[PDB]
Amino acid sequence: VDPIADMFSAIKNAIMRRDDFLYVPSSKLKERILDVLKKEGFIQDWEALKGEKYEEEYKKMKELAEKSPNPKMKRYLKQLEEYNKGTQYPIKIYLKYLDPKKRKSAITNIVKVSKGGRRVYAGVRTMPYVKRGLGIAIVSTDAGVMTDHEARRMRKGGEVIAFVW
Repeated sequence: VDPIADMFSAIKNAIMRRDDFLYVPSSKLKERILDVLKKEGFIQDWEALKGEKYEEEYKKMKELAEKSPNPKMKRYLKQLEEYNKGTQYPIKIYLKYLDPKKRKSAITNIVKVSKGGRRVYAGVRTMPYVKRGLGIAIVSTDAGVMTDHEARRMRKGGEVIAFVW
């Protein structure tokens, strides 16, 4: 059960469906990761669906779920509930494509590196490049979650969460 890994999967599938967005369960790590992805231009944006914002959303998809009921729309309702159980809230992720028809995703791939048992930490001197430095590693440092480029600039090491390109 690796939540960060399961988010990468969802993201990828939604992309392959040519979807505009998708929801994922809240997490503070996930949020710092999405913030890297947004900052680097790999996603368009992401929203925390809390307070008044969560209400708004549920109504909308509810409305839409209700007219011309095509499959794969009630799911969002479904999803929108289990993600707000407890102290936790749903994240709405807005996907970025380059072309109007959404055939060219900003994300070519996104893959978990560090995992259970098979941890991957990089030191100051051994901070990896991704795709010749055209992609990114997302790394958890003692100064926050950031790119390999930034970790290097900050002369820091950390756990390598993911490669993205």
